[PDB]
Amino acid sequence: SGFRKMAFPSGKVEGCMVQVTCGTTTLNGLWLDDVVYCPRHVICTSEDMLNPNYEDLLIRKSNHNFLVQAGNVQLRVIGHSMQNCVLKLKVDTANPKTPKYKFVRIQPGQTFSVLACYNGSPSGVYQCAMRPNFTIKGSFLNGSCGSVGFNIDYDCVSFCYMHHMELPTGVHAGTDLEGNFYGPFVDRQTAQAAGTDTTITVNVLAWLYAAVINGDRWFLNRFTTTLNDFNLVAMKYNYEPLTQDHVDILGPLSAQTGIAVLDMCASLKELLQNGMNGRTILGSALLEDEFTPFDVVRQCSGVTF
Amino acid sequence: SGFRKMAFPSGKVEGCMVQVTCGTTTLNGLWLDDVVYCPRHVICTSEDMLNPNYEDLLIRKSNHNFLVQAGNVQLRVIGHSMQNCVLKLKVDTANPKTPKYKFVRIQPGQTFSVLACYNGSPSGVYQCAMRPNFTIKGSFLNGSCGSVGFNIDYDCVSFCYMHHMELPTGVHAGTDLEGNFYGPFVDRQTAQAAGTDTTITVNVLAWLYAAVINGDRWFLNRFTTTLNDFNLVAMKYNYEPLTQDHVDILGPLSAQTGIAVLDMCASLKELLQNGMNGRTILGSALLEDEFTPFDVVRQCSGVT
Ligand SMILES: O=C(Nc1ccc(N(Cc2ccsc2)C(=O)Cn2nnc3ccccc32)cc1)C1CC1
Ligand SMILES: O=C(Nc1ccc(N(Cc2ccsc2)C(=O)Cn2nnc3ccccc32)cc1)C1CC1
Repeated sequence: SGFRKMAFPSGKVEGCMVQVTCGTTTLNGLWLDDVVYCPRHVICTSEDMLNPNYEDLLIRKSNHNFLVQAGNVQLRVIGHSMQNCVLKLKVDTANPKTPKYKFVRIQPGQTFSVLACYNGSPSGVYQCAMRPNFTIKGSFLNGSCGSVGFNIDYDCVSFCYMHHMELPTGVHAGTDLEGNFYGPFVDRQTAQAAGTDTTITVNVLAWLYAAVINGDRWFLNRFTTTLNDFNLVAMKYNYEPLTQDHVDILGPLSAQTGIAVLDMCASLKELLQNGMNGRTILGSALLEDEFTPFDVVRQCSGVTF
Repeated sequence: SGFRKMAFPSGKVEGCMVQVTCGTTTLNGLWLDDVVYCPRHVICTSEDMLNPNYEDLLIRKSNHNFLVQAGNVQLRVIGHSMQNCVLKLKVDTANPKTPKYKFVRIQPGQTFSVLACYNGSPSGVYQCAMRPNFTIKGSFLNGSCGSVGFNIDYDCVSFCYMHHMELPTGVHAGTDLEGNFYGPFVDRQTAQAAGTDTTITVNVLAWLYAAVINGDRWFLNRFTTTLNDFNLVAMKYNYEPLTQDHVDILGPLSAQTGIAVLDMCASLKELLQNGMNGRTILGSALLEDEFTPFDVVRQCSGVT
């Protein structure tokens, strides 16, 4: 038993991280087969970032301006191109450690593991949810750009995130592995507002079920509610509306615990209206929303990879 | 910026995880050079676990009773011995993915990453602290035994923990890699009291520094205190005493923020005496004690 924010084992992704230097800037790249993917702002100087013309900046670059190093072995770049906001450097050698992999664009509220990297070397791994406003609350210092987020399915690494930038508010934004930003953000150093961030309601309910499975039951009650009625109070507290799709997703945790989904909503309704009254749930004094229902099932069932 | 609970990359350790079976039981083993390390209760039946005689049980076993699988490469066992609560299976093949490594016995309050494994396959990785009463609050299901905890410095894996059991309270206990339990626990299915647990004061202070580095300043006050005054309050609130060694280890964080250690103690004393008033620090409504000063320095500096 026990419940912890758990990241996927990072070994498959560690062997794909390289260092990409383009004169002034060094960040991280992903080496899959004979292509290195990295944020295209590697080609910007400091002052370029205010209003970069990326097509013009790319045209002034030659392959020899791209120093790619895997370990203390330099990779010979034989071409460069640009897919949306991701640079793609063609290299002379395919990565022998290339795992089976997919590129995937995740949805708000889904989670993934971040392998935080500096100078191409992995530094640590942690779990992250894509917020409803398409930001993530990670831990990223200068030079962390190009770090990637991923999920693992047995043997297949599904890459879903590449880190590009920290907003002035200190939250983080990036792209899928096709270079498309999550959310409305752009890769230029301008002030950019993230929309209103809401709480991932379906993830809070999944975590409450995690709590019951692990022995925390005090918040359970004997009250009913409809989906519509729960949503009327959820919006007051800046919770995402709960849909029938979410109820269906939570089905298996309902069955394992014998607590109907709408009964668990009635328990959350009372937690939002009356607070915790100084009590904790799974060692936390706040309602946690960065566990998906699949996250809980996996951690309380022990799936391996 | 930002501040997260962060595990070490697990790749070097993934390459050492193997599956160990002995008749009934299957659990995880750690394969370094030509030795596989695993909990000795792999040789128990469930009837055995109430009061196992490990000496006698081991005598009934031969090398060929031990099934060791690395992927599905089958390792041949050519020797076995018991060291404290750990079995050492000598195998005919050195692990070619053996990293540079050390065996280390950590101190209460220190942190480490856990690679939770089942049937020898990695499932997930997360960061844990060794509580002052020598339990850990992990996530372990049946079959996770033999999962290991470790820190990584540059290229060297320091193994500090192997998981053996869940106590009736739902907390977890285990050994160093020489088979010595942390705390008073023994590997039998009996009710066993862990001590009174306490909050790791030096870790809370390091985490308050992390908050100031990340912009949280509301808890900084105009008071100060002394080491002795603070420690009087620490004891009333079941916090570990604060020593000069702890002050020294906080020195680098004090230098970066310009907040002297005893001024941060005065902030914490105020938080303990008046509570947090429903406010948050770094996304938490509780005082967080599972970051060491080194954890904070490393995450706020980018060590790889
Ligand atoms: O490129 C260069 N500098 C250079 C400067 C700023 C940036 N920016 C703004 C920006 C605007 C659109 S995208 C990126 C970042 O947010 C980089 N970032 N990301 N995570 C960070 C966490 C902490 C600190 C910085 C972090 C990107 C690049 C040349 C070396 C001079
Ligand atoms: O009985 C067998 N194995 C076997 C069973 C139980 C156990 N025990 C008690 C015990 C007391 C001193 S040592 C071991 C554990 O706590 C194992 N544990 N650890 N983490 C767990 C998290 C959730 C559930 C169980 C967990 C240890 C070994 C043979 C295979 C049939």
